Amino acid sequence: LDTFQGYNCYSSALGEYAKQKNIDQVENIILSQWSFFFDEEQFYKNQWYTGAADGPVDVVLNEDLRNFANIEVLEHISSESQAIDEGRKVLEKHGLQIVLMDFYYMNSFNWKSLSRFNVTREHDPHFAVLTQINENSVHIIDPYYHHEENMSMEDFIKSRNSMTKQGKISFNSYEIFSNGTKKSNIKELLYYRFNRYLQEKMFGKITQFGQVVKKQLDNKDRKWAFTGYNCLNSVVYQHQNLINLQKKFSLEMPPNLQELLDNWALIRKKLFEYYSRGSYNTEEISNLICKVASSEEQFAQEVLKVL
Repeated sequence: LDTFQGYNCYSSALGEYAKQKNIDQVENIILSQWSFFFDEEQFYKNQWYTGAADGPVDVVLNEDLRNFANIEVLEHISSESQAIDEGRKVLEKHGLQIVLMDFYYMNSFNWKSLSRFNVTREHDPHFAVLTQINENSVHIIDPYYHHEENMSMEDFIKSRNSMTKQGKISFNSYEIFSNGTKKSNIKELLYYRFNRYLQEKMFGKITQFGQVVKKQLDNKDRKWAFTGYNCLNSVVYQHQNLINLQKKFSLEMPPNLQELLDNWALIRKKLFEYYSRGSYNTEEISNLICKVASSEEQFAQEVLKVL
């Protein structure tokens, strides 16, 4: 499907909804996001420990939508019967519902396409868009994976009432609400993001990530490298989104944005190779991460100068 990518499953679902329903500003605020996080506690619990944002909800993106556009994303929690009744009403009125689902029950990505034949289903929350409630069946779009599927009502209900690695899903649905959308300049959005990135020293979290990778030399458990691989797609997407904005709005950028994208893509390839035991190279991966940390710090400083 030709769905909006965003930079994570949440921003993908919000932007796809905004595109289909003509909600102003959402897409611009997503495409201009610039963020990095690292959580050492989540690393050792093999939770989603790095990338653009702590998930599944990007609460920083929510703050940006509220502050810049007067858009609130309201979380609805109800019992099973009420949640499906509310879905039917939302589909009748709007034709789409943003729902939090356990990816365990979804079929959005074929790892066999990357020669990975042994990937287990895990209980991880994932954002999707419900489009239809049929007879003992629902239709969902997974905009992040450009995928749609038909699911049994029993599987849909299980997926929405599941204990996951990131917490308990309880039929959570997400309403994009505005009393009145307010308009922002793309440079204002980027300046605020790059200034925040430097003030919170988000590049320092890249360094921390690299330092923790170096320490996994003697760790026989390589699951962290698969988790890291998936987590860092959000950073690749933010870099691609900034390149897209540069073209759409004729922006001045530092000249190494494509090179930074390429360095993140290389870190992902090295993590994936290490996960599948094609290498024994934690030091090399740590070094690439710590090098990109310095490059990203310099890049953010240069964006504020040239934008």
